[PDB]
Amino acid sequence: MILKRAYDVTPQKVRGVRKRVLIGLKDAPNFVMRLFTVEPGGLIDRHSHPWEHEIFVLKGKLTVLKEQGEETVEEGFYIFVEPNEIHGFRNDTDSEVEFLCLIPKEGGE
Amino acid sequence: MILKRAYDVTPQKISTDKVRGVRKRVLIGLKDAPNFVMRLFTVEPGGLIDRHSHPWEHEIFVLKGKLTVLKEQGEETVEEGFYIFVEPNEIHGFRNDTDSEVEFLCLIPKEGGE
Ligand SMILES: [Os+3]
Ligand SMILES: [Os+3]
Repeated sequence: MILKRAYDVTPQKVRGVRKRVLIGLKDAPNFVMRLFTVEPGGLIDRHSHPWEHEIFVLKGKLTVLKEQGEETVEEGFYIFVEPNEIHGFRNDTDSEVEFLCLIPKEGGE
Repeated sequence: MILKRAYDVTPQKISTDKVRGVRKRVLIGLKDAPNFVMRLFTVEPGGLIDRHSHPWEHEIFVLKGKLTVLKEQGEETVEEGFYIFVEPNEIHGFRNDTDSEVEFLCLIPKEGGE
């Protein structure tokens, strides 16, 4: 069993974005747990990949970029992104945003 | 795409010979997810998920409070902002020794169900 404070993990199309792989394929067989910290004004550009995302918003107000248009979510929201669905993320606030993001092994890390 | 408040998922009361004082939400389940499932557990004060094992892993992130983790031997407490990886077939359990509700995200591969 691994028990650890997330922030202590060294971080690894994006601006103003810290990506931590908390549980990677180093340890886990099937899927990966990442922690993303988006500074004010940070951006993950719209993209699409042939694997899903499962996300939980931990802190702040997150702009979710969609195929057309956008939606704002906040702490305590989850997000499912189907494989190949267009998605991006932006921090349109004065405050840090943080979310958990999990992908299956085919997405690598 | 699904974008929803986790608390809006109706929690199920979990009550077994090994679980007391626990509620569970399936946030992202097999209806949508091809590979793994996102659950949110709420442990009431004094609640217990006793030691057990299953042939799939857990990936956990603690959302709120102080979680007592029951290990193969002994116990360790973690808090909000900790993650936990439990290997397949590793003994593990959880207890809430505090006077407020504890919450954690818990993800399992689809072979574990929901
Ligand atoms: Os993506
Ligand atoms: Os378990």
